[PDB]
Amino acid sequence: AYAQWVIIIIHNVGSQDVKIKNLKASWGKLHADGDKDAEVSASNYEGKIVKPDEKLQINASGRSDAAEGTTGTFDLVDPADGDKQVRHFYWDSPWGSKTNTWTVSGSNTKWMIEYSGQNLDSGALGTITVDTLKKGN
Ligand code: NA
Repeated sequence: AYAQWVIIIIHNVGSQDVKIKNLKASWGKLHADGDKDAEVSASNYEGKIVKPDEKLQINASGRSDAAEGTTGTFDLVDPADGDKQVRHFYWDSPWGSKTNTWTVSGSNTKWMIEYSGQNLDSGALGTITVDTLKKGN
């Protein structure tokens, strides 16, 4: 029963560009770094490239005065391979004592993806770092 939020940090730790697509919060809203009430457009991120050694930070929060959590999805795609999907991502940080969800799905064996930081218990889902590396087949 507290304010729900997530921060997703995509860190490209490989040598090949990765691209974000289809970023959509189904509950709550995307917001600016360090201000959970300052809504931003998904077009700030849609189609953006994360270059080698760069980070891209996405922040989402619920409507904390309406007992609302935040839920959303995005894809990473490979801009050198026709925007082939790398992985699909899903977050859910429901309001209350409810368990959170952070799911990475899909397959693309040219890429390795590692994540950590998620809080799956009660409370906000929190800060999740996603490391991306194109390893080839
Ligand atoms: Na929660």
